[PDB]
Formats: sequence, C-alpha cells, structure tokens
Amino acid sequence: TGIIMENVTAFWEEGFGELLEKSFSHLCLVGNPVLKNINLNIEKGEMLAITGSTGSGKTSLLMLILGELEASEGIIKHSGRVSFCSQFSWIMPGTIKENIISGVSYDEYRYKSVVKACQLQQDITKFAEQDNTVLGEGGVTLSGGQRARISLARAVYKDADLYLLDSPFGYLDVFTEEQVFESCVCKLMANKTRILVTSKMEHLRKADKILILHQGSSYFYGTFSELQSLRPDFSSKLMGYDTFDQFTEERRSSILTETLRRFS
Ligand SMILES: Nc1ncnc2c1ncn2[C@@H]1O[C@H](COP(=O)(O)OP(=O)(O)OP(=O)(O)O)[C@@H](O)[C@H]1O
Ligand SMILES: [Mg+2]
Repeated sequence: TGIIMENVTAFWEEGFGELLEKSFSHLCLVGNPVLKNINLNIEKGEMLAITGSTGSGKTSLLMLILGELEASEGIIKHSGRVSFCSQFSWIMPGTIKENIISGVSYDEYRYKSVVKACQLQQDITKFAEQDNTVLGEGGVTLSGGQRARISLARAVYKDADLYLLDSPFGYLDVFTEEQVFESCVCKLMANKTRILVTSKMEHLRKADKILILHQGSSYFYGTFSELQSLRPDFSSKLMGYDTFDQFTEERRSSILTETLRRFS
C-alpha cells in the first residue's frame, strides 16, 4: 500500500508524552505542534528515509501513522496492516524463534528467509541450541545489536502492507548493520512500502524518498538527488566526511542536529 500526507499538523495531546517515553502538560496546554505542515507521497514498494536533528519528531510521525497521535489538520492516507519496529528493542520470554514469530503463523521458508536477511545466522550459530535458545524478558545478556536484529526480524516477519522501522541501525557492530540494511531493508523488502528512521547517509542515498525533520518541521522532502542541489549547504557538509556512517549513533545525530540548526 502507498502512503500520502497532505499538509498535516499534529498537536500534543495528553498521554501521548507518556507513550513516547515507552513538561508534556505545558506543551498540551499551549497547543504546541509536535509536527507541522508535513507532506509526503510514498508509492507502493518505495522506501522512505526519515532523518533530522535529535528530537525532531521522527518517532512521532510514526505514531501518527500508527494512529496513536491524531492529525489536527491535513489529510493522511494509507491502508492495510502496518508493522512497527520501535527504537526500543523488546524481547518477550521465550526462544529466539518464538520471539521472531510471536503471534504469526509459522512458514519455514518465510522464517529462514527473514533470519538470514537480518544477519541472525551469525548470532544463533554461537549458541548450543541456536534459535531455540531461551531468552529472558528484555534479553539482557544479548548485545544491543543482537536485540535490535531480533526485534527487527519480528517486525519484518509480520506480513503487512507498510513497515515502520524506527532507528534499528544505531549500535557498535556497524559492519553487521551495513549488511542488514542491504540484505533485509534493500533486498528482501524491496517491494514492501517501508519507512526507515535513520542517521546514516547511505540510507538516504539508497532511498526512494527522503524526509529531513527539524523542530517538528519539514526541513526537506524529495529525492537524494534533489537534496544535493536544493540543499547544497547541508549536502556538502554531510557528504564531506569520509566515513560518516561509521561514526557512533550519537555523533551522527550530533553532526546532523548542528548542521540543521546552522542552515536554517
Ligand atoms: N523522553 C522524553 N522526555 C521529554 N520529552 C520528550 C521525550 N521524548 C520525546 N519528547 C518530546 O517530543 C518531541 C518529539 O520527540 P520524538 O520522539 O517524536 O522525536 P525524535 O526525532 O524521534 O527523537 P530522537 O531523535 O530522540 O529519537 C521532542 O521535541 C520533545 O519535546
Ligand atoms: Mg525516535
């Protein structure tokens, strides 16, 4: 399914802040806009890369689609099931397999396809019981990347029309992340409409459409090509690094924020 948003604006509402964590009263009382004048038209099977300064409304735009935040003005169109992969990688009690499948029908081919694509084979091969290894609530002894890949495999394995992947790529095993983005987001999901919140420039370059947010506002919307010519200042600075995508998640967002605060 495709997804369209025409001149959308969403204001803070009670509770939304609580959900966001998983003050706010003032933002609600003041009728502050969490997202203002957002426009985007994503065709079926396309990939939308969302980035921007820290705390710019990336996760909120997602909640907007999940319907957890209402659109005070504007039109938002999209239909079908939507699968959501939150920034917080959760792990319920049970095996690695059980965690990837949860409440979905088991299809061996579908399953092994997703595990392989998410680069989980390199992990489970390390355990005596492989993907039948038992995890505890939170998968505490696993690495941040391992937890994200399983969390990501769960969202991906779910059959949906629209996938919302919030920042799955932000940990130290940066090389594995590059493989995962190529194999899973780019190949196995090539025909699935998908939105990826990211702070890696490669992802903007491979995307079909790009949305850069700053202060809940749309700093830029278009193709990676349109970005270089219509925002050379921003473009030049971020492309100016040799290996920006290998900096830590925090440095990338820091450079992104400062660049955004600078060029209006
Ligand atoms: N934990 C929090 N505590 C306080 N305010 C928050 C918190 N999380 C979000 N907010 C508020 O909500 C606004 C939008 O946050 P949102 O999570 O949508 O942004 P984001 O761009 O996804 O953030 P980030 O870059 O941290 O992941 C922020 O500008 C801030 O006012
Ligand atoms: Mg976020």
